[PDB]
Parts: sequence; C-alpha cells; structure tokens
Amino acid sequence: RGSHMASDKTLDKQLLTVFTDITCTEIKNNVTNEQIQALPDYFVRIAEAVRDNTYDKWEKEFRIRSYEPYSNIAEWADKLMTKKYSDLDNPTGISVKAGDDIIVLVGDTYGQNISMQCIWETGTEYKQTASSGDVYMLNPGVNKLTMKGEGQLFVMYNTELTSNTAKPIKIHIPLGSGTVNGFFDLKEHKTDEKYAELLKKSTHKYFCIRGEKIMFYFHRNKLLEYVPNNILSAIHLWDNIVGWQQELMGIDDVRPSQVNNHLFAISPEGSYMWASDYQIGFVYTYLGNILLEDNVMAAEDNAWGPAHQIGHVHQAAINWASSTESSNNLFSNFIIYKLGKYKSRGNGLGSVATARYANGQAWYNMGDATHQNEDTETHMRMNWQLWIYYHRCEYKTDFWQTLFKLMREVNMTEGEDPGKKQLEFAKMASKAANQNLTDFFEMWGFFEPVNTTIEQYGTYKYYVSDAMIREAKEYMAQFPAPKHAFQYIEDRKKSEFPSNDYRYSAVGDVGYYTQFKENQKITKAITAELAGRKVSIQNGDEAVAFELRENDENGKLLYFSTFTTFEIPSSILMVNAKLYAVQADGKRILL
Ligand SMILES: [Zn+2]
Repeated sequence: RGSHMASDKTLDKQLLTVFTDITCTEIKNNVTNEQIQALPDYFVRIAEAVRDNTYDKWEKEFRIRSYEPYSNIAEWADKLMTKKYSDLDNPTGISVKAGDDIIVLVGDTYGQNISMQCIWETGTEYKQTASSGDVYMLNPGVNKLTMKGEGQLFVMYNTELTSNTAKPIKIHIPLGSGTVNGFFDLKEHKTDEKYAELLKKSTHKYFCIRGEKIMFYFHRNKLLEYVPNNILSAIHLWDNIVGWQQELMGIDDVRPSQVNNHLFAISPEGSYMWASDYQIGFVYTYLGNILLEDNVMAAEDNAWGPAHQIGHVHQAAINWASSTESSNNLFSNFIIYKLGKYKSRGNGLGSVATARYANGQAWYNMGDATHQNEDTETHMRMNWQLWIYYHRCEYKTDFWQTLFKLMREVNMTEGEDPGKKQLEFAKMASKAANQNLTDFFEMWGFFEPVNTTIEQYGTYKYYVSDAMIREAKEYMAQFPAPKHAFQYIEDRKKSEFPSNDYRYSAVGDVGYYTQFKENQKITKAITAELAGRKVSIQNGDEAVAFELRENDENGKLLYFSTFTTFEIPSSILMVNAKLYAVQADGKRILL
C-alpha cells in the first residue's frame, strides 16, 4: 500500500478482502454478503460454500488438501542403484476431461517449485496407464489450467526432504473444477468401510490406492469384481513385500528420512507382468491373483512372479550381465521365506558340480554353453546360499545390508564391465563377511578366465584375466578364514517335495542348514566304497559334502557331491585323486 510497492493484481486484491488467504477456504472476519456477491461468479459459489457449511464433505476431502513433499526419483535411482520409483506419489483424486478449466489455488509454497500433471493412457497394441502426461506449471495463488486431455490429476512436489522448507503445501481445487473421483490413503482413511464407500462414489476408469510403500492404480471395475469392500489386507501385503525387499538393501539410513517415493502398480490391458522405471504392471485380467491374499498364497508362483518383477527394480547394485534373471531372485526367495508357506526355488548343487567340473564352465556360462541363455535355476542358488548362511543360520544378520552398501560404493553399472564386476562382488562379499570367501567363489566359477561376448538385454564384452583373478584372490586373502564350508549349504530337504518336483532329486542328502547352524561334527566312522565310478558313502550323514581332490585335501577340487551315493563323471582325472568328507566347519576327512 506504500508508493514503493507495485499494486496487487486485480483478482488477488478482491479475493483477499473476502477470504482469509488465497486458498479461499476461510471467510475473513466481518465480510458482508455484498462483498461476497461482488466476486466473480465462480468465486461467489465458493465464498458461499465456505461461509455456510455446504461443501459436500466427500468433495472437501479431496478438493482441499495439503500435499506432502516427496523426494526426487532420478537422484535416488542413481544413489540407490535402482530403477526409478514413481513420482505419482500425490494423487489429487480429481479427474478431468479434455477442455476442462481447472482452478487451482495454491497456498504458501515455501520457495518450492511445484506443478500439476494429468495422467491418462498410452499403448499401441493395447492401452495402459502412462507414467507421465500433460504437465502444468503452478504458481502460488490463483491458477487456471485448461486440460489438453482427459485423466486424473497429480500434484508434483519433489524436493530435498531434509530442508525445513520441505513442508506440506495446501492446495484448493474448488467446486466446479473437474470431477471428484477420490482415492484411498491407507493412513488417512484407515478402514475397508471407508475404502468401499470411496470406491463406490468414484466414477473414473481407474481408482488410486495409496499404501506406505506401494500404490495401486487399477481398473475400477476390476477392484469392484474382486475387492468391492476390502483393501486393507491387499495393501498391507504388497507394502510388506516391497518393504521386505527394501530391508535387504540396507537403506534405513536414508528411507524415509531422505527418500520416500512409492512404487506404483498399474493394470495394462495386455502383456502379463513386469517392472521397470516409474511403474510396475499386472495385466488387468490377472488382478484376482494380486488383490486377494489367498490367491497370492494359493500357488508358489503367485508370490514369486511379482516378487521377481519388483526385484528387477532393486538388483542393479549387485547385478551384472549374465546374472540379470537370477540376481533379483535373492528378493523373490526372501519374499517366499517371509510369507512362510513354500520352500526356496532353484536347482541343486549337483547342477553346479556338473557345470564346473564335468563341463568346464565358469559363472558366466554356468549351465549355458550359448552365453546368451541364462540358467537362472542354477545361478539363483549363489546369492541365496549367502543369505541362508549369514542370515538364516545367523552368522551375520546384516550381511546383505552391508554387501549392498559396499556394492553401492563400488557403483558399477550392470553392463559396463561384468567380468570385473563379478570379481568386485566376490571381494565385497568377503569384506562384508570379514571372511575370505575364496572357496565359495571358486566353486561358483568366479576364478576362471574369460574372454568373450555375451548377450543379455544387450551385447557385453565379458573379460576376466588371470591378473584380475590373482588381484581379487590376493584381496580376499587379507580376511580371516571362513568358519564353515557353506558353499555346500541347503535350506531344503528331499522329503519336502513331491517326487516329480525338480527339487526332489536335486537337493541331495547332506548339507542342510541346521548342520551349519549347529556346527555339526562328524563322529561316526565314515567310509567310502567305490565300484567303477560309483561312490557310496557309509555313515556319512554328519558330513555336508564329499570331495574329490588332486593329491591331498589342499589340492585342486576335481568334483563334489552332496548325495551319499554318486557317480563320478567320465571326464574327471582319477590318478592322484583322493576322496574326502567335508564337515560343516571345513575340516576334510580322508576316505
Ligand atoms: Zn525377470
């Protein structure tokens, strides 16, 4: 009002004489009905509603909201070495049609820059919810947005969360601007009753459900088909699944304090299931196996499939080309374990003996001579043994969290140099355990030289030289000897499976995890009887494996088995070979 100041713009001057602030949610003291009626008609209707209490309560719950801040997704995908999470953390619950004019009244923004985004559909061969849409700049105060297209509105508020300007921003989308669809928020709305009511009153093709860690944005008519009246067990289940994967990654230091974005599940009208940057997807005809917990638990693969897909979002730090369809199964297997119904997936260690010692294979071509067709069933046991030993047997219950930390320090992309990355993984695993895991990684094929090109979502030079191998072994040798020969570990018993299940014959007779956990010792008088190439072990059930070694127990590994009866392959050289039993702690006993 001094001469030094520019006048306020015209509408701002008028609104701020009737209303407490530019959000127009409260009538200022001693304003008259005449002052209300001199407003533009659009704002008359709102002043009226705010003066009287005629704002439909349902409408108000979404038309007036304070939007909390969320972190930036590109920044955190880089720092955490993941695929990008969603930035659709902030639904408004308002839908629109092309040509709609939308008034958006933005309160104090504390210097933050925010926008509004309209999210609809994409696809050529079928349709799915898009990961982005029309973006509209927002400024503090009055905004009029004219919709280029239909969809639902999301507030885009992404910033540094620690800063004390990172506060919620109050935004009023008043009456007459678009359509209230609503959305369900777990913490705010709390109950299945509230969910059922919100869904009922919604009208849009899609309805948004916001959990703590994951969000659903699924076809309305499917939610009505499968879960008309309940969402809580569905949303808690998928929150837990995402949370359990996050647990292993050792990121509690930054989540939720600095990174808080959700994963965002859509329902494409095609494909099957997948995860990538910005969104994960479940074909809309499959949604019965997502939204009902009983369907999730009714078959092994109903939790496995989705867990696997989400694991792709999280694998990069510890993954490298050749492993891309197995390394995420650390997460799939952790989720099966957590849910408590089924046993772990993967081949048995016989597959690894066969690959390594019968066929001369290394990690990159383990069970795959083609170098482009990963034997995921064999590979997936590697990360999982590390979990079974350090976590399930409790020898180091923060092993994985530590290894993820170290691999994030290593900061190698999955594809830049996989031959080097496999060694960095072995070195960091040793560092994480504070143990020399040479024997483990030797068995798993990490110490064979490679010079070739593989294909796995791209062509990659795979190069592992003797010097790299020597450097890594020297590196790992600085740590104390491991307490157990847990390269022979299992978390499954033959009797847990039907006889035509692939695991029944695969898993072997010895090496079960309790033998490691109870530091079992071999006391009985083990003996071996050989006939041709066939080996039979008598009273050897206290062992965890049997080895064939050149010259003595410190010589090269020629073959191994976790069965008490096995054949030695034709290819193995027998002169100078000797046979041993392995007890859990790594003592070898001549047979
Ligand atoms: Zn996959």
